[PDB]
Amino acid sequence: ATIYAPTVRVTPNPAWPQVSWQLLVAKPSAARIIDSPRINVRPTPGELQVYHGAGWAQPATDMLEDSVVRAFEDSGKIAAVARISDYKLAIDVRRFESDYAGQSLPAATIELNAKLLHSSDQRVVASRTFTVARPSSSTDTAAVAAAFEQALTQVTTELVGWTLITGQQDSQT
Repeated sequence: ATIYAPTVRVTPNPAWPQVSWQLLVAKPSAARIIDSPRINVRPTPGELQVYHGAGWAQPATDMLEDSVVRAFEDSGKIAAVARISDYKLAIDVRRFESDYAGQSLPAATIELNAKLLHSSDQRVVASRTFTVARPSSSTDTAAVAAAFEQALTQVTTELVGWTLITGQQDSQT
């Protein structure tokens, strides 16, 4: 089995507020099929398979849990991020798959929902669905994994920025 391990470095955005509240990143939740080290593929729309002889170094929720927390760490925008505090970031992962979408070449696809909660009231600050699809350049699993690095990097960038901004607009009230 070839083992893929994407490298996700998230570039800090100059327009993200520098904050001083504290962030707990929860374990992402997901169906067992996503939360495996196996790599999902949807060769036709109603159907899931796994690439044979390919897998992920970590389960997909953990790659996602590490990207998110590492990107908060590396941002310079927030001094306090932790795993298992003022806010809690909870992610539910809906799709983590190589999606052919009736095309010749598939798209690495991540769809997920984040809630930001205010730890005190167990108060939903906001919620948002993020979908990212990045076309792969061939059908070999190596091309697919490369696309997944791109999708991971892009969704994590959208998460971090939305967490900081949403958190900060809530904190100011």
